[PDB]
This record gives sequence, C-alpha cells and structure tokens, in this order.
Amino acid sequence: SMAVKSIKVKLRLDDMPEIRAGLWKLHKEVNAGVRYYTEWLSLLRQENLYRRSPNGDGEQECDKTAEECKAELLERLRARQVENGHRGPAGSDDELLQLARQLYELLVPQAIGAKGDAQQIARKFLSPLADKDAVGGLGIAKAGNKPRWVRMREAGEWEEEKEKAETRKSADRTADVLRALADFGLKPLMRVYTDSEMSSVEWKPLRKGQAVRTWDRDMFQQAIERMMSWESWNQRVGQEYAKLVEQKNRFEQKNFVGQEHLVHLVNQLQQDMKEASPGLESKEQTAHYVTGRALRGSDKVFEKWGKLAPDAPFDLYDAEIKNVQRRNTRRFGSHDLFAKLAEPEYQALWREDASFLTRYAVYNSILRKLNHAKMFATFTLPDATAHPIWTRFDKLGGNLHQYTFLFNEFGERRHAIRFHKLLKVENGVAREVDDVTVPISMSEQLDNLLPRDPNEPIALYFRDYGAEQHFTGEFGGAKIQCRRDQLAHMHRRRRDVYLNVSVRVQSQSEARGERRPPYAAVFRLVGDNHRAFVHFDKLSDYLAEHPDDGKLGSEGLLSGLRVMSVALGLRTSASISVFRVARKDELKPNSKGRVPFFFPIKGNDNLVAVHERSQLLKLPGETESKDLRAIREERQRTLRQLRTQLAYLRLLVRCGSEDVGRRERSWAKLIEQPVDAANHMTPDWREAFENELQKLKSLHGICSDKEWMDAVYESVRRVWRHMGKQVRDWRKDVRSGERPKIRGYAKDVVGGNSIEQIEYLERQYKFLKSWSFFGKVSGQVIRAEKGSRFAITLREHIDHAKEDRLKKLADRIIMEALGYVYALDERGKGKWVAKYPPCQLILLAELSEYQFNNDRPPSENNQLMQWSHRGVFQELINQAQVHDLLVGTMYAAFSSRFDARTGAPGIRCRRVPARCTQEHNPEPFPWWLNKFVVEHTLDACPLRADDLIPTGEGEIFVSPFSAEEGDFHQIHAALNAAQNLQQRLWSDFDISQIRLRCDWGEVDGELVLIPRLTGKRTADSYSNKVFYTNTGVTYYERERGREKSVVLMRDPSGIINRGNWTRQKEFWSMVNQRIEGYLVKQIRS
RNA sequence: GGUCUAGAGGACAGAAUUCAACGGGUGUGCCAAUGGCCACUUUCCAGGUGGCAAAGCCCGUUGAGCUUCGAAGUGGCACCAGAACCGGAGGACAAAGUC
DNA sequence: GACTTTGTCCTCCGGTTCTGGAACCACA
DNA sequence: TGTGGTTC
DNA sequence: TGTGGTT
Repeated sequence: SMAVKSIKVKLRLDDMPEIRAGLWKLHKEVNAGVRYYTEWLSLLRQENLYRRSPNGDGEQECDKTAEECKAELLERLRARQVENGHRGPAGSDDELLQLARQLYELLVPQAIGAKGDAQQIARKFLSPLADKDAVGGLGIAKAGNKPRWVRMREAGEWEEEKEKAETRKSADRTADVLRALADFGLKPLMRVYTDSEMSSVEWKPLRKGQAVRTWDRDMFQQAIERMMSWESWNQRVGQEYAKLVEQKNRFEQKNFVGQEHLVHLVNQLQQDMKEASPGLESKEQTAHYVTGRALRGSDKVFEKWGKLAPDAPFDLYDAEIKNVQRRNTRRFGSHDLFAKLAEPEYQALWREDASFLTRYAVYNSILRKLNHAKMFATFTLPDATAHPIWTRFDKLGGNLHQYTFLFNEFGERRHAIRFHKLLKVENGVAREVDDVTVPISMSEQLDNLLPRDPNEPIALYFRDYGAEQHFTGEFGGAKIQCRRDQLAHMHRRRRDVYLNVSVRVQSQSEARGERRPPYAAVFRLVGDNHRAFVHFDKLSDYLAEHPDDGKLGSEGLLSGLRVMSVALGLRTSASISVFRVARKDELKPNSKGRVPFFFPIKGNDNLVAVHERSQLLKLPGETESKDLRAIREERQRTLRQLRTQLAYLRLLVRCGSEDVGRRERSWAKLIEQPVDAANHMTPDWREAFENELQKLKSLHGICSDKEWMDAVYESVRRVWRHMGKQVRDWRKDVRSGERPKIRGYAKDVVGGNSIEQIEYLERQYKFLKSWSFFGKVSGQVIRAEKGSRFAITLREHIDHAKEDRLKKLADRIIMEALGYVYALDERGKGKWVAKYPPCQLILLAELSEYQFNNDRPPSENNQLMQWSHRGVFQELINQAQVHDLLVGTMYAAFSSRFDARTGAPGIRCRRVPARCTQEHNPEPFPWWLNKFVVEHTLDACPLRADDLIPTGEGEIFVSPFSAEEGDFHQIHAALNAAQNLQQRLWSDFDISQIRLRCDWGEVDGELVLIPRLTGKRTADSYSNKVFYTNTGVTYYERERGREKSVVLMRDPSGIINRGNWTRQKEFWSMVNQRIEGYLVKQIRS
C-alpha cells in the first residue's frame, strides 16, 4: 500500500573486529535457528521431501520419504516425552502422528490450501510450543491487543463483529491441539534455540517468566515463511502437472480424431530421422520429434509444393525449399525436415491436411514439457553459507531486536547505526551485548535521507529529483547481509558486513489520506498487464474539477489530464509522445500558427486529445556519427579477427580426422580457395597458417595416414600456440588497456547504456568460451565441467551493465512523464528542471505475449533477452509508485504497421545515407541496401541521398496518403507506434475494426466467411454479420449471421482497396505495390 | 542550409569537432570503466583456484602544465530489496544438412 | 552472418510466494 | 517510547 | 515481409 525502498548500507568495522565477528556469529546462529525449526516443520508434515538431483540436472530425487519422516518424527516425540518426564498417557504412534500433522496444518495452512499470516502464526505458537509454562493459544490469557469489536465498542460503533469473533473461535482447533499435546507430555514440543545446547553464545540471562529471546522469534517466523511459500508451490506444481496430463489427453481426441493414419506416419518419420541421424545418440523420449521450430515457414513451402507433381524429381521440390529460405534466412526452419517431407512416402502429412504437422508439433511440445515437468517443489533447508537467510532487525519501537539510524553521529555525512542488541566476540567466546553504535561507510545514496522529527527517530524525509517537495517517510526493518562470494570462504581475515535498511516512503497522494489519486477514477487498469481503459463518462467533469493551471513538475498532477505513450525499442530505448485532454475550443500555437495535432475522444464531442510533444528518450550511447562509427568498428577489430581465425583452425583440425571422406572433404575446403580474400584475419597469423597449408600440400597423397595425421596435429599446435599469444595480448589491452574515459557529462558516447555496448561485452564472453572450449582433436565434444564458472568478473560486469541500463531507462521515462528535463548550463553543468506539466498516466504497449519461445528463431529470442521489455515494464511500476504515476498498457497489434494520423497501413523504411552517394570516396552499401538492390536488380541505378528504401524493418514509417501515386506520409516509426497507442486509448480501439478471422460455411445458401467471435467487442459488431465475395480477394458484409481460416484486413482510411475487407495476403501486397512498387519504378528511371 | 512532421530538447541524413603534494573519503554499480604480481590447475593460451601486495579510485585546497573565452573549465549518471521455488529461453562444444 | 536435428554443461529472463508488524498487560 | 508473553 | 523487436 506504501512504497517500500531498500537502501543498503555498509558498516565501517575496521576499528572494531569484536563486533564484526559478532555479526558473523549472529549470522550463523540465525541460520542455524531457522534450519532447526524448518527441519521440525518438515517432520510434522510427514510427507515426501524432494531435493535437487546430482549427477544430472533436471529430474528430482527423494531426499527423505514419508516413512523416514514419521519414523524420525516419532523418535523426537518419544524422546521429548521422556525429557518432559511424562507420566501420563504416551499415545499410540498413529495418535501422535495425527496430532503432529494437525499442528503442521495450523502452522502452515498452505499445506491444505488455506491462507496463513507468517507474522501471527509464529507469534501464536512459538511460546506454546517451546515455553514449558506457556498459556498462549488457549483462552486463558487476559493480555494481548483488544479484538476489533472491542475497539468499535469503545469508539466507532459491534453487533456483527462480536459474532465473527465467536464463529471464528469455534473453528479454531489451536486450543484443542495444544491441550492434546499437553496430555501427551509434549507441552514443550520444541526447544528455544538460544536456550539450548545448539548455541554456544553466552546470551543475556533470561528474566523471570521468560523462555524465548527475540532472536528466537525472528528465527521462527522466517521458518514459517519459507515453509508457507514452498507448500504453496507444492500445490502449484501439482496442479500445473495435472493440467498438463489433461492437456495431453484432451488434445489427441480433439484435433486429429479422424486423422489417425497421419499420426502413425509422422511417428515413422520421427524414428526415420532418429536412425539416419549422424549426430549424437538420442536419449530423450521426444528426440527428433517434429517441433514447430523445425517447421518454421512451412506455410510458404507447402503452398509452393502444392503447384507441383507428386512424382516430380527432388530438385524441384528442394529448390522450392531453398527459395523460401532465401526470402529471409532468419524465419526458416529445418532443411532436412522439408527434404524428408518431399519424399513421396511422407508427402501425405502435408498433402491431405496442410495444418496437421503444426497441430502435431503442439502435441509434441506438450509431450516434451510433460516429460520434464516436476510434480513437487524441491525442498532445501537454509544454510549459513550455501542458502543464507539474514538476521532481521525491527525499527525503533518494533518487537524484535531494534536499531536506530543516527544522522551525522560523527560528522557532516558520517552517519551511524545503533544496534540495541548484538553479539560481541572476544577471544573466541560469543557474548550478547547492548547498545552498539556502528559507523556507516560514506554513501551518496544516503544523502536522500533527512531526519524529520527529533522526538520520533524513525521519521525521515526522502529526496527525489522529480519531486519539488521531499516525501515523508519512516525507517522500517533492516537485515544484516554479507556478499555471497565472501560467504563460502573462511580464511583468517576481518569480510564486509552490510545493513539492508527498508525505507517506507509516502507519496503526495498518500499524504493527503486518499486511497488512490483523484485521476485514478478516470483510467481503468485491468489485470496484471495493467490494460488501460478510459472512463469516458468521468473525464468531462474531471477537467472541470481539475483545470490546467500551468504548474510544473510534481506540483501539477492535480491540474490537467495528460497521458504519455512510450514505444520501447533497441535502437532507441524509449520514444514518447505526450497528449493533453482539452476542449476543442482551442487556437493556434506560438511557433508559426499551425493547427495542432489532436485525436478525437470517444463519448465527449467537446473534448479532444491535443498533442503536446514527442521526444526520443535515447539513453547514452544510442547516437551515431562518422567518428563514433569508426571507434565502434575499431573497438571490435581484433575480436572479429580472432573469431574468424578460430573458424579456420577448426577447419584444419577436421583434416586430421580418422574418417576418410571427412578429412578429404575438409582438406578440399582449405586448398580449393585462397585463405582470406576478405582480409578478415591478422597478417602474421594468416602467414603462419598459409605456411602450414603449403607444407601439408607437399605431403597430401605422398605420405601415409598415421604420418600425415601426425603432421596436421603438429601444425595445429604451432598455429594454436601462435593465436594463443594473440588472445593473451588482446585481453591485456581489454582490462589494463588505456582507453579514453569521459570526464563529467558528455553527449555522444561510444557505448553508454546502449544494447550494442552490452553486446560488445557479450561478444567477448562468447568468443572466450569458444576459445577455451576449442578442441584440437576432431570430433570431440568439450563442455564445461559440472560446477565450473567462466569469466566470472566479465560476467558480473555484463549483468551490472544490464542492471544500470534498466534502472536508468525507467528513471528517464518517469522523469519525462513528470515533466523534468536534464538540461546543461555549463555554469551549473547539468541539473533537473521542471519544464512541462506532468502526465498522470504512462501508456506502454501491451507486450506480455511477446515472450521467448522455441518457435522463434534463436536470434529473435536473443534480442528479446537483450531487450527484456517486461523487465522495463516491471521496473517502471516499481519506480512510479512514489510519484503517483499510473503505468498502463495498450493493445499493440499492428501499432507499427498502420498510420497514427491517417489510419492507412504502411511499411517500415530506411533512407539512403549520404556516405554511399557522395562522389568523393563513397562508402560501401549496408546490408539492407544490398538486399534491396539485389531483389529488384538495381545495380546500374544511381541512388540519391535520403532515398526511401522499403525494408520492412527500418526506422521510418511510410504510408500512402491518397490515391496519388507517390503521395506518402513519413514519420518516425517508433513515434508513430507511440501515437498509435495514444490514438487507441481515446477511441476504445479493438482489433476487430481492422482485422478479422473467419471460417467458411453456409448461411443463406451461399458460401460466405463466418467471423470468429473473440471477445464481447467482436461479438457486438459482427455476430449477426457474414462476408461474401465475387473474386476471393475483396469481401463485403451481409446481415444473416475449404478448411483453413481466412484473415480479412481493412484500411480505415479507405486508401487501400477503398477500405473494403481484403484477404490478408493481397491486402499487404497492395500496401507493398503503392510504396515499394512506386519507389522501385522511379529508381529505374 | 538538404530530407521528413509531431512543429519538439524535433527526427534523419550531412558539413564541423590528463600530473604533484597535502588532507579527507572510498555504499552498489555503469559511463570506451572487464584490476596488478606470483603460485597452482601436467603442458604454452583461455578459464579457474589460492596467495601476496601496494594501491588504484573519488572529494577538497595549494601548485604547476595543457585549452577555449586576467578569468573560466580538468567527473558525470542511476539505484527496491531478501529467500526459496516453478518456468521460459539463450550461450558453448561435436557431427550432419542448409542460404 | 542466418537456419535445423541430436546431448550436456554454464548463464540469463520472467513470474510466484512468502517476507522487510502492531499493540495490550503484568512486571517488581 | 521499556521488555516478554500474548492477541490482532 | 504481416502483433511486438530488427539483421
């Protein structure tokens, strides 16, 4: 309900080692205590425990079985009865097991599916289960917080709330379980960890009437917590595994019921390729099974195969596969799958039903995921060094051991923390101590914290660059942490210790005692994806109650109504456009008097959405220039050299194979062609490689196998040892190298926070991995060892780099949404200023379904991980809480393919750079200009500067503006997508206005397209309607309500096919003809 | 100034373009930002493990020397975390088949 | 550079389920 | 504003 | 090319 932030703080423990060893001892104690109680809970559960399987990561084993639990549980219970000196009934094994299980279901209600408060369950039971003289849980004690009906009865009047106390107390079996435990001599069930032989710490002596220390109460809660979430996962894994088995069986008899002979045929296919495979021997059940990844682009290959003869030779089937791959190599599947699907015996899989193989691939995915699906969540006890938990410390006033944050205890910015209870270690004995004050290492992050009230040392103020007035806040709980790397070690040194302090920060809205900001009633956010919907009824009165008054920054959220849409990307991290709700009674702007751009708003005819500004929120490193292009090329020059040098080293290695027909085919590829016509290698290593080739040329055929093979391996060593010194020096220049480093603020940097610099780092990792796992013996597989780490420090740098990019991306978006711009003065040299009125909503694209998937090619999956847009989305929701900024999503399908101003569909284009058209030393054509020149054969045609090149993936969106041939509307693709999201917000856009899935059928005697009813909006418009044709391309609606479905598209602007419903294929080719067909025809002249 | 609208910090193309001493401090990191030496890992490279060492880093003041108008300028940025868990996918190696 | 199949190892990205309390009464 | 057992 | 990203 309130924004919680963690500020991690480092303790200066140099001058006091006795406390550092005490903090470490306290860490081992709290972990031991939590492990003790957690292990107890697992025995009460008396079900199977599963652990991580060694000797193979994947499945799971049974660490401890149910009988093992019950047998060990009873051993503890019987021994406890003896320890408690029980002279009453001992209870049968079954009685004691049932009691323990009852207790367990009270301590972890998630085990049976109920809800549980780890705070109040641990408070309720620790003393009754560990205090010899405890009276809690029963109904005897008069202390405790008053019931809710007693608080009402004294002020706030009762009748129903006193009833709910009794009817909940009736279903409370705590008192009976406790009394049962007592009658069985288990009145203390467990031990108080601190007051037990397990701990060697000389704790402060127990007061009268005390058995439990605050340290034990922390330990016990943290055991309940982990035990609750795990039981929740035990239930979740089992449920999800049940729905998989149901998915498998509900699929075969709902997809290919009458298609049983094809199932038997693809099975023959999958074992055909299984036996005929030269790869590694199969071990998985679904090995060589037909997956969607291998069938990528099978739709195109199948239609092209349909226009062929079943008895035709292979090459016309095969060359029909090569043409589908050449159209785009990224979105293509397996050649060998299509090669075997062209064989006549297997042709029936795609001939009869052209969608059967993709259907059966979904079945195979269900088969594989089921073979790996777990049925239980692994159970892992805490450990002080392997799986650490951290000792908690309540704020001042809390019930645990507390701490105060001491502002400026030792100097201007020399803060301190006073632990009111701690551990001190002197000459090997741990002793509990009071009131230990520990200085904190300097932290500019702490400069955002100011003390609020001297009488209440918990209060604070919270600074933020995007808030004119500091937020009010309070210190919260803290936890003592160490680094994971300084944990598994022991050594003999005096290990940094940190305190992770939770800060609770109150937003300006929260400070006014309102559950939600007043503008939250205008925007409906739905689901976990925060799908944004506008209450068009309510924004007419909101503008009346909240008129724009010009207040900037955080002071303007209660005046005006603005939404900022954001188009995340890789080239530019964020592209935004800001719109303001305003009456259509407006005027001309301050610049040159041009009617402003606006969008109509559904419902209100008096109100429009006026465009305020658009901006490219580039993170540093996302610029480009002649010199920047050069440095980025040079920074990877030697890397790209070594990468191709290694690729030919492996060609040389294959020449020493024991397989005649492998070394001969490999030795051919080395002598047939020159070594480096592209000049991609280094000179000196290439010369060394050429020497070894010409040396082997004077031995090939002349010599014997075991004498030629021996020389090939001896030439690999010379060349590998040579390249080994090159990899050695390259790394020296990467770490120790003296490259220029920016000072102060500077725009236009080499890498910055860009994708390319992170990939510049990633590229180095991949090559080093490839270099270390390079094999001098042909055919051998070299993988990493079962617990190895590779390039630890480089890997940690790559991860930190992505973390910094993520947080700076979200902050840039939020600072812009609030209306702050980082501006330079050179007398101040950069400062956040409030330049614009803020936006109450940040509108992102709905991309939750744009996930990594095996159907996607790996290069597309890789970019999605580089991008990690969902991470950006989650970091936005985090950082927006304090500022009262709503972040929502908009349905994004075709957001980048239709014009935001016009509505007409379009194509993403690039413009020719002047580098390639200048007559004085022209630079080579890029990749996309080459592919375009080749498709239309424009080798003899002179391209001009800024010539539009339709590539389908450029940064410039082009759409037809009218029937005029050539009349284009061009706008930044990302900004056009951003404005499309805005246009969809104010009009309640549904995809059914533009795209429709239909199936053929009979309605009024004629064959028509029956639209699929998906969602209430598609049903509200097209349920009673049906589409007819005269030609098969252009469809028209009626009013009455093959085997594959048909997708109909529509141009809302009426420019393409007069906005009639058109089949998807021909629709996008009409779009192509009016843009690409025109640009090509004009270049040819 | 050329191209393109959204008319904005507009977007594309183009033309243009660091020592020293002393004092204090070194939360997590990033910005061209991936530490150094030794030993071990059978072997040289990569990677890892361990050991050692001084610092390297910022900030301030006083000097120099640079570089633009005697003055100024020799650093900027971001930060909500903890544990466990279930998934989704990358990466590397070998064979084979493909643009 | 891009793409597929086989296995096995290290890594990363996304989401879940717990969490980072409050307050009364007898103490001696 | 104590703690420690106790209830919310 | 055809949801979203962009070699």
